[PDB]
Amino acid sequence: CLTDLVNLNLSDTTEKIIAEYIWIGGSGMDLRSKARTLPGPVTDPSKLPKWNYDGSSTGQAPGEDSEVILYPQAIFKDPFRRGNNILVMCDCYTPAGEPIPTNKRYSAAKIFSSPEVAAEEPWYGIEQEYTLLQKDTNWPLGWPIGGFPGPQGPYYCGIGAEKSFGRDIVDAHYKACLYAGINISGINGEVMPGQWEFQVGPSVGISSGDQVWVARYILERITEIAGVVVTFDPKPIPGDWNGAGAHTNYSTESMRKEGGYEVIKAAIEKLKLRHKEHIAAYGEGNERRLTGRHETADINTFSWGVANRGASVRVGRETEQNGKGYFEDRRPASNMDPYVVTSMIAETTIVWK
Amino acid sequence: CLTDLVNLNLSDTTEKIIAEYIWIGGSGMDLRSKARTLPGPVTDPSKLPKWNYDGSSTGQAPGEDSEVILYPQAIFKDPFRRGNNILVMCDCYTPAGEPIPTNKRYSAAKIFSSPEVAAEEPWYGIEQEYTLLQKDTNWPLGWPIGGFPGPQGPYYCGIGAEKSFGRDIVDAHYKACLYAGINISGINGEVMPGQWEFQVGPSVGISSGDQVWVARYILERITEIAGVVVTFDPKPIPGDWNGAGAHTNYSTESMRKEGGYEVIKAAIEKLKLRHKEHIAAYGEGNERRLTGRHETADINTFSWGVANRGASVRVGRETEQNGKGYFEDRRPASNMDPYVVTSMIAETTIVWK
Amino acid sequence: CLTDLVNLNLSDTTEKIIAEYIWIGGSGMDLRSKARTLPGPVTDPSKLPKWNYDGSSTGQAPGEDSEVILYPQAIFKDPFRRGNNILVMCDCYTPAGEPIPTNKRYSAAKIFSSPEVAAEEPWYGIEQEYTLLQKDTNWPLGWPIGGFPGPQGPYYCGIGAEKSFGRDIVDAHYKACLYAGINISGINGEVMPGQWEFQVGPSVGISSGDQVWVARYILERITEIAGVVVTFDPKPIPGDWNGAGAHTNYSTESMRKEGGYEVIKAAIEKLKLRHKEHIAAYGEGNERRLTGRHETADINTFSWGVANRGASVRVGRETEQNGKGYFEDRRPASNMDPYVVTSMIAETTIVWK
Amino acid sequence: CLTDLVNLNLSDTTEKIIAEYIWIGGSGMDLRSKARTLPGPVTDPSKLPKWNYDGSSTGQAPGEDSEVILYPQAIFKDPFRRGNNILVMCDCYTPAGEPIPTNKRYSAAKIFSSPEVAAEEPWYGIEQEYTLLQKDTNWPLGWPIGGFPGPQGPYYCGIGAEKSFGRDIVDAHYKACLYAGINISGINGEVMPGQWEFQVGPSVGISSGDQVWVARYILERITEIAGVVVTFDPKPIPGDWNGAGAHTNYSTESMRKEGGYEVIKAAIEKLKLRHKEHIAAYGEGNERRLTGRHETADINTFSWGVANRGASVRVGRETEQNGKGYFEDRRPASNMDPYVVTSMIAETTIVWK
Amino acid sequence: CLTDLVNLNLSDTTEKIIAEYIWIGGSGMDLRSKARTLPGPVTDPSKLPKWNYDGSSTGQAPGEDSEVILYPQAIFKDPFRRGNNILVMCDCYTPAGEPIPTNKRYSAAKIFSSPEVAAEEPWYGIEQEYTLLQKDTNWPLGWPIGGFPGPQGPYYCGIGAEKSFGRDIVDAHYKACLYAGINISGINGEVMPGQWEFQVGPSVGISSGDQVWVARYILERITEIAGVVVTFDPKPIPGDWNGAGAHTNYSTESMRKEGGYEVIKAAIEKLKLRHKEHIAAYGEGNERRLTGRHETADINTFSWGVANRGASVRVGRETEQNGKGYFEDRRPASNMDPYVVTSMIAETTIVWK
Ligand SMILES: Nc1ncnc2c1ncn2C1O[C@H](COP(=O)(O)OP(=O)(O)NP(=O)(O)O)[C@@H](O)[C@H]1O
Ligand SMILES: Nc1ncnc2c1ncn2C1O[C@H](COP(=O)(O)OP(=O)(O)NP(=O)(O)O)[C@@H](O)[C@H]1O
Ligand SMILES: Nc1ncnc2c1ncn2C1O[C@H](COP(=O)(O)OP(=O)(O)NP(=O)(O)O)[C@@H](O)[C@H]1O
Ligand SMILES: Nc1ncnc2c1ncn2C1O[C@H](COP(=O)(O)OP(=O)(O)NP(=O)(O)O)[C@@H](O)[C@H]1O
Ligand SMILES: Nc1ncnc2c1ncn2C1O[C@H](COP(=O)(O)OP(=O)(O)NP(=O)(O)O)[C@@H](O)[C@H]1O
Ligand SMILES: C[S@](=N)(=O)CC[C@H](N)C(=O)O
Ligand SMILES: C[S@](=N)(=O)CC[C@H](N)C(=O)O
Ligand SMILES: C[S@](=N)(=O)CC[C@H](N)C(=O)O
Ligand SMILES: C[S@](=N)(=O)CC[C@H](N)C(=O)O
Ligand SMILES: C[S@](=N)(=O)CC[C@H](N)C(=O)O
Ligand SMILES: [Mn+2]
Ligand SMILES: [Mn+2]
Ligand SMILES: [Mn+2]
Ligand SMILES: [Mn+2]
Ligand SMILES: [Mn+2]
Ligand SMILES: [Mn+2]
Ligand SMILES: [Mn+2]
Ligand SMILES: [Mn+2]
Ligand SMILES: [Mn+2]
Ligand SMILES: [Mn+2]
Ligand SMILES: [Mn+2]
Ligand SMILES: [Mn+2]
Ligand SMILES: [Mn+2]
Ligand SMILES: [Mn+2]
Ligand SMILES: [Mn+2]
Repeated sequence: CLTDLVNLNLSDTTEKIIAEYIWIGGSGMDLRSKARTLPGPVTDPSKLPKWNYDGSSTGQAPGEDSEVILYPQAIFKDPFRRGNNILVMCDCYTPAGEPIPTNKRYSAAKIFSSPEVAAEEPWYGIEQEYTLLQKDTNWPLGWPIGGFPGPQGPYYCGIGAEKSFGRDIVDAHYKACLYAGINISGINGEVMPGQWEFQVGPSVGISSGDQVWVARYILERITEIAGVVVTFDPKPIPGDWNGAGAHTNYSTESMRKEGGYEVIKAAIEKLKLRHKEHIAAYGEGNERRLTGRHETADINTFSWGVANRGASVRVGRETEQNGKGYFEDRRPASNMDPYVVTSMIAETTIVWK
Repeated sequence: CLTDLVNLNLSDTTEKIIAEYIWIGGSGMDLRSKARTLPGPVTDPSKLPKWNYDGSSTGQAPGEDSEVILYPQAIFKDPFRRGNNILVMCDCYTPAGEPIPTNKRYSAAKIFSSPEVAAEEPWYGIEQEYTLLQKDTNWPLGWPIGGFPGPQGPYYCGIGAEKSFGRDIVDAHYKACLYAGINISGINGEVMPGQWEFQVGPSVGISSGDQVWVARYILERITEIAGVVVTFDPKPIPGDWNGAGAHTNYSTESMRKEGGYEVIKAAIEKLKLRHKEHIAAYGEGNERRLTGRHETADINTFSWGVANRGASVRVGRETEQNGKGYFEDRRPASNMDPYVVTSMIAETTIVWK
Repeated sequence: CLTDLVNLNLSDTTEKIIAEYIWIGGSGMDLRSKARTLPGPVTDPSKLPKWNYDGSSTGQAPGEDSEVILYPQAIFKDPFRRGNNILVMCDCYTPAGEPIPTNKRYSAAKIFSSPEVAAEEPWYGIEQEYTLLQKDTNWPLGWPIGGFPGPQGPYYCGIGAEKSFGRDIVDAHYKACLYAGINISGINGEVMPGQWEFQVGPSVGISSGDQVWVARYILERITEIAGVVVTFDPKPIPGDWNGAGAHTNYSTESMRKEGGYEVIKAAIEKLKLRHKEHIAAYGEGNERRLTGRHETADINTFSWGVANRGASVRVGRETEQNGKGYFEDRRPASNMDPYVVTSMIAETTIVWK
Repeated sequence: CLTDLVNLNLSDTTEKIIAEYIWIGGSGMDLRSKARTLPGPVTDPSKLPKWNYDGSSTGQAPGEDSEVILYPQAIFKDPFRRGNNILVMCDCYTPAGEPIPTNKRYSAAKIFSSPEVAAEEPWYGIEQEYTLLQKDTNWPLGWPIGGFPGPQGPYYCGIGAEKSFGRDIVDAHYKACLYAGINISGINGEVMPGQWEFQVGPSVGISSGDQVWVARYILERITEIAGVVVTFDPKPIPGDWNGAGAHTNYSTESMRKEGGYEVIKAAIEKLKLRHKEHIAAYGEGNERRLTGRHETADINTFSWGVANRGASVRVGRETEQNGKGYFEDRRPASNMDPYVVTSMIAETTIVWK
Repeated sequence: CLTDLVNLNLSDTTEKIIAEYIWIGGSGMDLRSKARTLPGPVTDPSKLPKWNYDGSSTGQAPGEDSEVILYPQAIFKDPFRRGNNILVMCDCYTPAGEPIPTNKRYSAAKIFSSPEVAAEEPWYGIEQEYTLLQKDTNWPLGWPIGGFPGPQGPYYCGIGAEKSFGRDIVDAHYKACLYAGINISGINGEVMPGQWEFQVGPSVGISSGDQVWVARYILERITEIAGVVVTFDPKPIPGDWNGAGAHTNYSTESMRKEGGYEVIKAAIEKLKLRHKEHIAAYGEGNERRLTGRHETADINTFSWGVANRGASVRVGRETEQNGKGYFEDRRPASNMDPYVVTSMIAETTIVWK
């Protein structure tokens, strides 16, 4: 019957391809997509046609001048439609060729193009945390309605029906992402029951932001299948339960070479000065998360330590002892725009003095 | 839809591998795991990177010094993720290289390294019993809520919908373990309805403890899928129902060779003297199990017989008549740490006088 | 998820094998099994190890002398575990090598070994009837609770959702048995709604008993999957509903050769004389079945006819007209031990005068 | 239909009466009752017939000598049967006239008979706490199954559907008790959601124990109607939730007269010396309750303060400022026998030196 | 059965009375009560005993100094317990006789005692709006879960099953209050489906605050019976749905006499100057309600008109045309403390210049 049709192999019948054009919508936090048929397979982003959508239905243009243009930027294999079908990550422009206010990729692209950044060859691994919720009631997966599970403790990395809610979704997403070609580096159960993580493994410049959005798209499409809701809300349940962040790990050419640990301290130092204006772009709602409790640092203070999860920045035991590595900015909230955060770290770290 | 993604074959798309790093957490009875992407297949434990986790969320380190280090010790095939993906059993260390208080494998490794033990080449077959429970109500599987099934009798090794609860889970685990490469030697329905057994077949020294933990990991992960809870609690329901033990069967080089039956009696003799201090490590809650009824021996007396299930140690009809074999220490409870019990039998049996 | 693991092909991964050792327990009507791993495939019964079980949990030995020994007698392919895995039918012995009181195969083995029996080469086809029940309520499958279906008539060999309850189970069992290598000759819907039949086709001497037990094992294991209960109770519902019997068909070398119909009458004649002592072994509860109504003969009278289903023995139209064939002893109840009935017919028929 | 019969007025039809004889059973914590028809109304306990019950079904006598005798001690009006029908509180004796081991009223009666006690005229007000549970799952009323409500805080004396579970029962019991003639002094919602209190107001000597038992009888009979379970277990849920005590408030003639506050301290002083042996009779399971947290004092220390709920004994602000009053022994657990606790306080306080 | 006991008439049996002492707790927004038995009826507040509660469980005192004292201030008939039983509204004091920080009645009592205020004889009518919610899901009554009803419009003062949710509760509360003796002036369905109103009719000085609290207590106790939740939250659902306010109508001796309309303008004028510091006490969350839309005035502007529901203060058509009357301060939110608002209007209106 129904999954027989969803999983039809089109390769046996024509050469035609399905391309799913993904973009970011008016809120800057809402993913949108639609699909077109293309005459044959494509591997190069710049050999795909540009397209348009109804900007008036995503809060990005008026009705009388409704067209917004889609620039194909990255191609990944579609894990849902399979065969030769593709997901295409997109950029948003007016018909005049201006990037619209909600296109944060443009500005970020410029920074990673800029030659003294590109030469430093920045690397990001970003750890996406998220919470799963029951549809309609909007209460965390596996929690009883109008009630709570046992207190935090057994949940982090746990196993068992009483401890681990929705591995299904998680394990599915992991494979999906790998197949798609997203550089996904790992997953893990998080502290708060119903909370989970994936990390998009060391990825260079713009492609980090690109991957992280497409990873999010795949996540939510998977939840959709499961009849479950995701939030990227930084602190979804108030009280004695963990919030969710998008820890960004970072390194430059000079940082992973000999005596990079001095360049690390130097970088952290710059970050301290601009804490104020980084917090401002590190995602909204963050005040509710960064409280100094629950493995976060207070929004108002800046700090850094070695194995310290109470800090604003953390530098692994391993990269300290090796005099070379990366550091982890724990400040960005789960609803961070990776384009914004990713480039603004490279900016406050290389260009500015 | 959803199982189509969980069961994707990655072999068709990249060389990459998923490694699921397993460890033991702060309670010493709670398994934890998380997963990372590795660039290609691996068969040798010492060719896998060491890793870390958040010790502060497993009750094994403070927040300000949170890192705990993972030493890959054994590799098995992942029966869930399949293809070339692996489970990796692990060991727990401070960044300074000290084994943390809860790492009972280190001490046990030392004893099986020690040359007069290694030479005796000890063999353990351990019989894990466990009980299956309904999620939330926490009442045994196939029992009616706030009520009991018929009295014990038809359940041991039984068959039929009224006698045999959750064979699904059991049969699955058997194959999983075998596929994984765990030396699993057999299974059986236990005396108490909803109680089951598997034996991790004759395995040498450290690898016994390693296999038994990974087998337990796989059991619980399977129950997770079924939406059922496991306990290793030695006596889960009070009254006229069997408890659960982790009988350890044991033999040395000299015990399975000609006239080993004398070395057996000699061993049992030593064991009687140290009963007090063995009971102390044979798992907590045991007082509720070892009552002398229900095929156990009273906690306070030590005994041993031939075909005697009422005894503290038992020696099979078969190994008596053959003047060579193994004996069965029935004392350890189902929530025994096999590292502790497995090495402490070799210790009280070979080294001490 | 779960059936992916139950159905794993182990052939791709090791040579190892799962052997499911089946025996008969304390009541003489309760099947029991457990499984062990064996190092490679096996086709010869006498190349399988002997094993033991806990006789104290099946009511076959005391706790202090608990071991009972298992002698591998027949091998069949496991239809559940598939691949190279096997079911092993067993025999029950004390550690001294005595057959325990409940081992009726030993005695029957002796009779079919005895040379003037073996030479007559006896043949049994036995027709197992059985009734399917809802779990917990214990009321016949497809019957409304605390109520009855339409009166008997449309059910025998019927088809359709209102007439035919649990064909699923039946059809499954048929293939299962065939695959296993049981000589199964046919199946049919019985007269009472929810009642069914299979026949273990012409099988020689001991192997008849052996097959019929293993057929029953496979039946119940299948109902277990379906969450349904079986009874072999000869009259499960009182009143105007059919009971269940285990009709034994029988023939010797001389009976199927020319003018065997005289040897048949001669046999029937002997059977009439020992009706009293045959009824005594033809299974308990039989008084409730054999009432002279519902295609049975009264327990107290012995009779025989040609196409007569009201008779104690029946001789087909076909084997009458051919002067050679078999006859059908309709007296054994569905909970008959085939070892006892099968050998005792050969005994009262050949040896005794 | 059914409540029309339960509530029939018998006064319109005969003079006859129903007496419900209540006693305490073998565990010393289980109430039992049965009813007899008496020819007319009765107000004097000593004009009621003595009766017997089956001591062998309450664990209080062997089968061959099964009779145990019931002595009517107190009469109350039956709030369930209403009209002229009565509850009768009872005392338990052998046919020889010996009080059986589980009759703690006999001993307590002697102490309140004793003239130097009777003259001091002791007064007890006892505050019974208890917890209401869902039938079968045995989880607290208003809690979600396998989960918890919001943390403690809004529940104590609260109102509202989300805060206040089973007022129905509580309010019913209150009126019931008053109607019955139990001197009930007040009720209140307790700290732990689903936990409640009533106080049996200042009552003299023996009649305190008598009223508290009949009060408990009425409580449970009311829950029975509601299909809800009661526990008097001192700490029914482990962790961060209140236990349940039976605070006993106490005063003597001299304590409520001028400068009784000196006699109070003097009494407290004596109580400190016998803390050890009082804890031994203050009900079993108490170790789990008295932890020093949750408004209790640690089992091992004795303390006392003025407005201090963390203490072993507490003396109200009001009775300090007035130089005369009562004090509150907070040590007895909810499953205290009031006969034992009530007399033993008068004993350690008046007779002993 | 159960409502037979809840509704027992105690008047037939003793003279005793149940008094339900009501107070306000630690949040200043949470009502608490408990009940005591009193020896006979009472009509005069100052003939009731003072009482205490556990301040440590309402967040009003530490554990070691836990006692807080209850001053009976007003008596009403208990509509739940009926007969001669009473609700007692209370005041909160330390044992030293200080009013605790959360006792806003003390300060308000002083202001209405003050002779130039008492002489002006102030009158309040306060209109309590509130929203009804489903237990556990916490979604408005009669709304579908994770969805909305038809847009606002048919709901205000409506009738019918699709328009009018929980009239049951409202109508019941109306009678309850009247019976109790609360001067309740009227009720009405509010604009937002599931939202309701009652007005506590012209009441003088302190007794306004007293009645409004007791009214709220009765409301929530009724919802408790219905298994429904109340919120006094000023804007319980975001978006295009009405918030809830506690409009205070107000008049002085001089304002309802000839040419009071000048004293009204004069009063309004004073209120405009102190708008800033009135908003500060008019209840928390108010920023979310007072938006200028949905019949409110913006928090930051002060305004007033005649028939104007968009204004901060409104003066009826009727009292304008009569040159004498009252005005309506629409600024206070539904979670207003009437003690605070009620006195502070009298203060900013009479005493201050
Ligand atoms: N040289 C590098 N520069 C920047 N990021 C890197 C580098 N090497 C690795 N990363 C990674 O960025 C990541 C950080 O991984 P993670 O496994 O989440 O540890 P974590 O900081 O302990 N997280 P958490 O428990 O969520 O607080 C992964 O994608 C790593 O692959
Ligand atoms: N030489 C040996 N030394 C130690 N253990 C062995 C040896 N040979 C076999 N074992 C085994 O250890 C096991 C014991 O199996 P098992 O039959 O379940 O014990 P049991 O006494 O029968 N059980 P129970 O029903 O739990 O009381 C399996 O792994 C056997 O393979
Ligand atoms: N020579 C033979 N000796 C013994 N049994 C035989 C012989 N030939 C055939 N059988 C059979 O034994 C069987 C008897 O089958 P069956 O047809 O079910 O009995 P029935 O009288 O026909 N029917 P019922 O009304 O269902 O009780 C099958 O295995 C037949 O193949
Ligand atoms: N002279 C007295 N001697 C003994 N008990 C008395 C005396 N006078 C009153 N009591 C009382 O004993 C009681 C104690 O009631 P209670 O209201 O619960 O005080 P509490 O210590 O505040 N309780 P809690 O919240 O459980 O800690 C009632 O029956 C009081 O009437
Ligand atoms: N002199 C007065 N001083 C104060 N309040 C008064 C006075 N006279 C009457 N009230 C009243 O205070 C009230 C205000 O009630 P209400 O009739 O609902 O006003 P409303 O402005 O129509 N309501 P709304 O739809 O909520 O905006 C009632 O109790 C009136 O009887
Ligand atoms: C557990 S952790 N990921 O190491 C700490 C992160 C945490 N979930 C947070 O962002 O608040
Ligand atoms: C039946 S048995 N496995 O021989 C005895 C083991 C039993 N379940 C126990 O109490 O340990
Ligand atoms: C229909 S039939 N198989 O010929 C008769 C068998 C019947 N159920 C019996 O109990 O003998
Ligand atoms: C409010 S209270 N009765 O003072 C608290 C007492 C608590 N339930 C106890 O464990 O004794
Ligand atoms: C009908 S009405 N009271 O004028 C509307 C008032 C509205 N519920 C408010 O936000 O105050
Ligand atoms: Mn991480
Ligand atoms: Mn994390
Ligand atoms: Mn991190
Ligand atoms: Mn075993
Ligand atoms: Mn076992
Ligand atoms: Mn064993
Ligand atoms: Mn047949
Ligand atoms: Mn048949
Ligand atoms: Mn037949
Ligand atoms: Mn109290
Ligand atoms: Mn209390
Ligand atoms: Mn108390
Ligand atoms: Mn109004
Ligand atoms: Mn209104
Ligand atoms: Mn109004």
